Amino acid sequence: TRKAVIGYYFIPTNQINNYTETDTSVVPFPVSNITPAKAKQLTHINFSFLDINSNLECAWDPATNDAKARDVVNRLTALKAHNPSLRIMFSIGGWYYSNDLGVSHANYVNAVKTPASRAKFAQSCVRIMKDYGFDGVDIDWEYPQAAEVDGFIAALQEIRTLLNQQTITDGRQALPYQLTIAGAGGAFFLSRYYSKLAQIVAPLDYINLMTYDLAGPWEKVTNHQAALFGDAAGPTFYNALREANLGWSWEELTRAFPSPFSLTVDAAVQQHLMMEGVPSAKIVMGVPFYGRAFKGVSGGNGGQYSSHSTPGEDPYPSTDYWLVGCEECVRDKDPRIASYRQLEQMLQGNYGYQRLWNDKTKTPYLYHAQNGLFVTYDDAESFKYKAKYIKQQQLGGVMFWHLGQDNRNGDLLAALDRYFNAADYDDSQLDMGTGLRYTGVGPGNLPIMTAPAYVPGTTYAQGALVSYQGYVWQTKWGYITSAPGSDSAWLKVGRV
Amino acid sequence: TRKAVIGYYFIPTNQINNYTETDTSVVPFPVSNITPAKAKQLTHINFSFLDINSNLECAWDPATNDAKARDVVNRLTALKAHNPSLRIMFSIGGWYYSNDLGVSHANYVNAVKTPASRAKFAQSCVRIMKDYGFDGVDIDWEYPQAAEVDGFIAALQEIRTLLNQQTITDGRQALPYQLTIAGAGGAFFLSRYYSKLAQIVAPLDYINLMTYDLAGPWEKVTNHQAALFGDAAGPTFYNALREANLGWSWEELTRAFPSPFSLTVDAAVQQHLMMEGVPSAKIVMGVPFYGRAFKGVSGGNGGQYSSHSTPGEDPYPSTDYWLVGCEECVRDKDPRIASYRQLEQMLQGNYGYQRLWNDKTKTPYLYHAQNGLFVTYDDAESFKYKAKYIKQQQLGGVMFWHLGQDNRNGDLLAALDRYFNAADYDDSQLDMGTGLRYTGVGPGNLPIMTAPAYVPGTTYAQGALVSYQGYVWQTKWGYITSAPGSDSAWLKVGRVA
Ligand SMILES: CC(=O)N[C@H]1[C@H](O[C@H]2[C@H](O)[C@@H](NC(C)=O)C(=O)O[C@@H]2CO)O[C@H](CO)[C@@H](O)[C@@H]1O
Ligand SMILES: CC(=O)N[C@H]1[C@H](O[C@H]2[C@H](O)[C@@H](NC(C)=O)C(=O)O[C@@H]2CO)O[C@H](CO)[C@@H](O)[C@@H]1O
Repeated sequence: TRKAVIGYYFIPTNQINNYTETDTSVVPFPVSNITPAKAKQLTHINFSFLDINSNLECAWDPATNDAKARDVVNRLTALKAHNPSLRIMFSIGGWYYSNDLGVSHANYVNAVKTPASRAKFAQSCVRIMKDYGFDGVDIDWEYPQAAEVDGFIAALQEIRTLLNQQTITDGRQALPYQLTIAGAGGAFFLSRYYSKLAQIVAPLDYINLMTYDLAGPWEKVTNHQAALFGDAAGPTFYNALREANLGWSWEELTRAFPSPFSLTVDAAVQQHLMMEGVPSAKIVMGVPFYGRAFKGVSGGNGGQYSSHSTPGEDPYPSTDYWLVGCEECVRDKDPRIASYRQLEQMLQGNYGYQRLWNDKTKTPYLYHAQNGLFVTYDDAESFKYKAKYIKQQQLGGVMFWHLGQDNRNGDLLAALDRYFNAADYDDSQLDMGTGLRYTGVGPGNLPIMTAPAYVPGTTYAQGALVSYQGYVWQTKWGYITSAPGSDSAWLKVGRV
Repeated sequence: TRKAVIGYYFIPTNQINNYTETDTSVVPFPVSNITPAKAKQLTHINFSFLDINSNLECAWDPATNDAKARDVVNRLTALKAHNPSLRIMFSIGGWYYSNDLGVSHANYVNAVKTPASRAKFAQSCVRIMKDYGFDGVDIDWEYPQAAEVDGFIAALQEIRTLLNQQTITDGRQALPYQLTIAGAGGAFFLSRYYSKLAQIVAPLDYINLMTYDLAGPWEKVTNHQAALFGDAAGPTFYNALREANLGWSWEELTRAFPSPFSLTVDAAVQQHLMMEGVPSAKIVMGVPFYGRAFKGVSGGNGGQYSSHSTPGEDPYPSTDYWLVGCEECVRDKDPRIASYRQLEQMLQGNYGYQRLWNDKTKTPYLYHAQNGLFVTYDDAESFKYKAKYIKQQQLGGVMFWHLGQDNRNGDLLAALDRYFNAADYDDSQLDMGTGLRYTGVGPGNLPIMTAPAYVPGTTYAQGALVSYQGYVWQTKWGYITSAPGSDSAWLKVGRVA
């Protein structure tokens, strides 16, 4: 089955209100950049972002010119003429509106609080969808805290119910309306709802992992923001999932959540697969179409794993635009981020950037020896390893943030489509390397194993293996006289 | 309040049926050995053991001659004329009858299953108690598994209700009928019901901890079976409590249950004290009146912490009675265990054993350099430290297995009574040593802590401390913007005054 290629596409309200397809000075990446050929390379475009207003319903930012907005959305849905599998989804949330300290946080917390609020919200989601011509709903709340989870889940279940009814009502069996969420791609935020992953994922077509922003100026050591695998020389982190309210034993938690560990794209994926009821087909790996830059880094490793002097707060707490060659950073007043389009332009100019490659994390990085700068980003090469990983792990596809940051030629999007679908691309010999793999084991990814059936009345020594209730178990200490599941001396270690 | 001194008194069915007080080869330790002076040294005698039958009722083993049984029990209750505080309890269970593979295990499991089974079983306990003249009931089931614990708790609560009614009916308010249980003294078995300890202990007057058998030939390294404190040179074990169904986070389990740890008497007592709702006054520390022997031991360290060649299975598989001087072992056909009485005689018979002392564990041991023998046991000196620990930790008292293993003079019982009640015994200067203390901290025994109240809308750095809803909490990582209590970012580390 074809892999999903989901491109979030972010158009700030100012660009909607002053939309133009002929002045990259006002709208740097307008819809017209998405040619028929590019429309065919995508399976989904997630228009970003809608929000949740104080009436606790899905709605466009209050400052939005509703007519320009409907027009921008129409240009997107018009792309469907070139790709019958294409869906224009809309995404609600995003960091700005929904983070704990964000402008609309309260609205998310309250919208899912009651059966009544949940019903009114779910209904506004479907109404907005049908009114603007969207093909599905993506929820990007970063992130419901542990207490708000059961409500978040109920809300997704209600939306699912309404969308399924609408699909039938609209004769959309061929292209059913969909419901997805953008999920954490790092253990710290994932720990908030991890214990209920199966319930969160059940009503979704996909869970889009934000497997990026895994490094940034808010961290003391420079690092790759989307390493596929770990580099023993890089920083390691506390495994937050061992603290999730999972109700597992010390032994179970320790083998599922090694700590510290390498914060990588593979870690996030494996962490989701470890849970029962989280099918690999619904997991979508996110990739960044932008890089993060750090200043004041020292040398010796190309800028990797170095202390730095980059402000970590938002907004950028200064007027010093130190990312040499980044004119976009001047336009957006933040030298800590740059689109792949801009990065390429910086490389093409002589600004002193050396493009380096880490063969463990399988990602590129830039090093500016003169001014001590380090930029972590992704490109068509790192996408080869991620695309192969998606195939090997049988994931649903790839997602990216965000379309408008690709170069004019659409090279990043083209690469992604090529790796999954081109008849003349062959990655059979691509070597995944020796970077660190996340090795945790959980209920959802137990190894197939065989062992003698447990025999009631038998005494087992430490380390013995038996099969019982369709699982393979191992005793944690000796002289075990009770059965697996009824005696905590037994550890589930395999399946079948 | 007087410290309890609870002596289990084990007399096998065969000894009951052939009971005599003039033939030590038939009944080694008759009730006649307990004089009025000795009776005053006890607060409880736990006659061992009655069982639960297939009818799911408390009963004597069917092979028991009933007249002979009443006669032995009368000799025990007659001891009450010499001590107005003394209670002759009866204990249901024991290892033989109640272990998972024991002969009557299914009866324990089934008896506690339903309101109806529990009522019937509980009424039979009171019936047996009144019929034979006992003063209370002790349950020694080794041990209920997780799924059976709720039934076990309800059964105990039912017995409690019936005993209290019986106390009123009998006008026994001066010496109320009591209910106790013998509980595990080591983490492996304790993990079966640990999570519900408070509910199990609530209906009880005391929980008698079996803080012995912590070492034995079934273990690859020789060790003290009842070390009070740990010895860094001795073996350590995985702390099974980390696998109990507690619902605690990895950090809480890790902090509460250090691992590996030293399996000691102090560790069991502290593990019980850690749980909220378990009063120290109900905890009774057990001590053994017997030792366990190992052979094939190496020298260099008195035979301590060495590999050995001792059969670990029961029954003893051969006829090689290699514990030199232990004639009791020949009679009972097992050289792996000997009563204190016998161990004292072995030392007396000049058979080549050296009495050594571990000043970390505060326990004695025998080492036979010639034959390569190691014996772990307790004596009047190790009891001095245990008695001071009981006073220090404010425990309910001491329990011992078992009375019939003391020497003829009753020196071990007398030592215990002395340490708690003798006006001329003063342990105020007794040095408890530098042995390893167990210091786990669980959300059940948090220290009083002080920290600024939690400020919503604040972003906390890793390690920050705040007070919130009755507790002090610490962040386990950075940029915490969530409130304490709910999510996994905060660790409960203290209680707010
Ligand atoms: C670097 C960048 O473009 N930052 C913009 C930020 O993007 C966030 C997304 O909001 C969030 N959601 C998804 C699906 O990616 C995410 O996980 O990471 C990206 C990149 O950090 O979004 C805000 C608005 O919410 C923009 O103002 C930022 O410029
Ligand atoms: C060494 C000894 O005396 N062994 C006898 C054994 O004693 C067990 C108790 O059954 C059990 N209960 C209590 C309150 O102590 C225990 O925890 O350990 C002691 C000592 O190991 O009891 C059985 C009968 O159940 C006898 O056959 C053993 O000889």
